[PDB]
Amino acid sequence: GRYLQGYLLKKRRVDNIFEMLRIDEGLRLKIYKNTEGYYTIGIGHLLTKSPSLNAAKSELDKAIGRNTNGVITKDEAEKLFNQDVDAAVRGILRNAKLKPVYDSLDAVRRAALINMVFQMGETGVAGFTNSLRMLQQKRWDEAAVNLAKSRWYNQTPNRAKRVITTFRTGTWDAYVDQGFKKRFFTLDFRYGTLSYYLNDHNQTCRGEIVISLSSVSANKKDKIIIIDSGMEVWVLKATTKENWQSWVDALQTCFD
Repeated sequence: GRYLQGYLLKKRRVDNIFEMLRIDEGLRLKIYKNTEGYYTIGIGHLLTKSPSLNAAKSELDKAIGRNTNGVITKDEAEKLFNQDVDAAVRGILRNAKLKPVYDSLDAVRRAALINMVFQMGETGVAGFTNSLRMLQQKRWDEAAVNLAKSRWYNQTPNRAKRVITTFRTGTWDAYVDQGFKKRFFTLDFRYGTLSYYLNDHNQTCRGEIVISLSSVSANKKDKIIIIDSGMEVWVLKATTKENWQSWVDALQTCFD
């Protein structure tokens, strides 16, 4: 018995605007027609409006320094994301209604505002005048109840509640239970390397951490196990207490 193996849920810690919008908006790698039928990609990145897939592929090809072919990488989507964030921030700072509030907010709540911009557009966010005033005055709890008095809150409830919670607390707590995906893990007892795969079968190794060089933190109540390699952090979640204990004991062997 050289390998401890089995399924576990995995996610990346949501503690920055990219991971947040990745959860809330979504990150697509293949060119997809957005809601208005215009070729889009990554995290709400508008390519153009021409019904020519070749045009979009080229505007996308001019976007990234290569011939994507209607498909991009996650690292690429991020690059388009960072550009869109800068455009969003500048738009906000040039909008007389949003600048004041944005100047008064902290980094985390600022990401929450941008999140709203991505979803409903700058002018749409400027329509929450009463909530904006409250956030500017730092009346967190009151801003939260008002932000909820809107179509947004009723149409996209879950996303809305997460953004509002972020405005209320100034923390990333609304996203702790978000971003989990089922993956198959393999721990090699002989050399101490932990690898994961898309599933039971597939051969392609999607990631790997040398346990003996990482920090392993675990929480039984949440059935969470956090593995920090220094340059990468995996947040894993077991399906039961037995399953959870089996992995924690196995990873603990790398330190006795």
